[PDB]
Amino acid sequence: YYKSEIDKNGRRTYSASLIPNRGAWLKFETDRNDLVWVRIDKTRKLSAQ
DNA sequence: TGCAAAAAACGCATATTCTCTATGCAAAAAACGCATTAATACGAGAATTTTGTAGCTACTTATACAAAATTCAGGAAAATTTTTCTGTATAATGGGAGCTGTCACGGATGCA
Repeated sequence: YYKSEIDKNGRRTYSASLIPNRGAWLKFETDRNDLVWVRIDKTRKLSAQ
């Protein structure tokens, strides 16, 4: 699932997330700009392929 | 249902008399004295005699040297267990495991 998600000013954000009954988390997001990256068991890479 | 009143009983005249209060008799206890005998205790004699005191004597022990006949503490082997070290030869070629929902604060850096 997926964070609605909000900010320091108001203008808001979007971000996504995935986790089964057991395993990693597929997590997604929005740098203001209909962008993405993919973060999983890393929390170290604004990486989006 | 008021008594006046009669006869027999129930009350003022003595015999009887009979429990009754009253002294001399008498018989055996008792206790006192004549007293007698025996026994409870004083007198003398010399006999046992135990206790109290001295010296001798036998037992008991105070003490001075020490290796008795026995105990023990190390010392140095084994005895067996155990410990540390060294060694055994086909190929084998990048590691899993949660962190992802806390709120707020204080610097400390990075990033244009």
